[PDB]
Amino acid sequence: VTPIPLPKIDEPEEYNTNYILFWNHVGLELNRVTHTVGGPLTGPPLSARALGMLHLAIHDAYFSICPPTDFTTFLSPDTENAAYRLPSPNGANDARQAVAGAALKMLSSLYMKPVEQPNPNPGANISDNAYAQLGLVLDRSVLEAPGGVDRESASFMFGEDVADVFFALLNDPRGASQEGYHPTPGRYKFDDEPTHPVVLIPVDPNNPNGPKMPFRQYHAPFYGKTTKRFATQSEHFLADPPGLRSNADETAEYDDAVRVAIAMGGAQALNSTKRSPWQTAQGLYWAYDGSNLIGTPPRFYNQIVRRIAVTYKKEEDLANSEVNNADFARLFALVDVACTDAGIFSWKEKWEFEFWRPLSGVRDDGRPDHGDPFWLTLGAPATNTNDIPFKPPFPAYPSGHATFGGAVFQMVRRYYNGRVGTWKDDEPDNIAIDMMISEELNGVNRDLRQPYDPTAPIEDQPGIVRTRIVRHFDSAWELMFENAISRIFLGVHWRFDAAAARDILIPTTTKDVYAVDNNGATVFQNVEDIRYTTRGTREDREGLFPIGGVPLGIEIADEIFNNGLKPTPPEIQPMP
Ligand SMILES: O=[P-]([O-])[O-]
Repeated sequence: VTPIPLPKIDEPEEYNTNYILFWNHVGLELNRVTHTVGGPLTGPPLSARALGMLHLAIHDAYFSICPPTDFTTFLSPDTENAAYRLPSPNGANDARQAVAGAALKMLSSLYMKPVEQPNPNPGANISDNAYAQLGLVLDRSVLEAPGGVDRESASFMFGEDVADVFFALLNDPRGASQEGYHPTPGRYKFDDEPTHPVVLIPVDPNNPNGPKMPFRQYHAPFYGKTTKRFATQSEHFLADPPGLRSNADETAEYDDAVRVAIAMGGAQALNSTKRSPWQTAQGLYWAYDGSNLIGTPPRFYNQIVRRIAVTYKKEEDLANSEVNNADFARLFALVDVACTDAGIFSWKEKWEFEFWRPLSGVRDDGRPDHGDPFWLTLGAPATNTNDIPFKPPFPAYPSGHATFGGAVFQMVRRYYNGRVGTWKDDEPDNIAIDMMISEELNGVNRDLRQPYDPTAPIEDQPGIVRTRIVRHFDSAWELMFENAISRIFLGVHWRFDAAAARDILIPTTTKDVYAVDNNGATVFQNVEDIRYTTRGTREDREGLFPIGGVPLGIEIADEIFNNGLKPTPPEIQPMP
């Protein structure tokens, strides 16, 4: 087992002298490694879930040893229901070791090879190498942990017991299963993406150079409807997308969404592409579409939140401050739980509606004055591989990115309001950051000329290097907005997958048709002016519902925070 050479992270080394940030970092390393080797917990919703689980375990371990005043542990040690009962410390008094035990046990439980009975799903089998690569990440982390790991300490053992409770309660090992799901083709209907209709996978994952079999992937079609939610207190729902159900009559909106999709999301060289070079950069910056050495969007959102956390920390000392430890333990629990539930509800809605992606909608439109049967997108970047850009293997509405960003950045806003500045709950903040680099645009990662070599550093492999782009942002509101519209620029989402067009685009005197510049490129409202307020109807449910991923994530974050981070009541979990 030759270890994957992981490239340098653009972050100050001082961050990992904090033990809360250190274990977050280990979680992110496992995220990017698992997406390089084909391990467990791949894909956006489940990778979010792993981080939520990590940070809940860290949170309750830490706050058992260091009791907070403004909130409580997520689980109570006094609960009668065994499944929800937090272990007691019984003399254990070392928070650093409690956190190490919780983090290590949780991450080992999540990423280790399952023992006996051969727990492996046919078509979703994981190689021995993949588990070994992840094991090495964990082993290396033990030696790097600031202040060390003492496995014999009572506090460490207490942390492990905390992890065991959370793992038993919240793990969903087969949550991403696709057994029995099949597309139902037709107008507006999700189906195999035409540039990647089938993939060849090894018959035996431990013989990768051996015989192959075709596979049609559908990412987690049952997860949203069946999995246990973390901290939400209701079910969340979106308006019918234009073209479907109660909004089947929104023809002007749908037709203009097609026009905008072509102009803003097409391949670089197409005569019909009106996107600017800067908008390409905005598209790629936020991608993290499961690529080698990069992982999934929750990894990027955590990288950003680490910078926010250190920028706005209350004490200078990252190593020896209980104020900083408590601050980070609480923030990352709030953020990664919100990211988890955002994954659940975005997936639930995605598979409820089964709305097609722009590539298929544009190609299969069927009307000469609207469609283009030969259109190509900029696409989800296939970074650190020789593969062509793609369409993520799940339905369009709402965008996962949009929802995750809504939840993560609204949570950051609720947490820091009063501290960094003051704003109304739904208005722009001043949580600015600088020197923020995306691994999609870092001067190191690349579009390779040949298949990725997992035994060599990325810099030693021929390819076209991604330009290094160092960013500043004014606010979490800006982060949330740009993250959402990035997907329009890639051509992987409709405008309404992000938010109501009315809330992000500039209107004209024609209803549902939005402004373009002299070249036909879409104009956006200024960040300071953006309000996610525009609602729509549902065929199956009375009332007014948000449109697209951003307001879905916002509402999830607000509900979680308003309830002080407490578990979803057992009685409202899915049962069926
Ligand atoms: O759901 P999406 O942002 O590819």
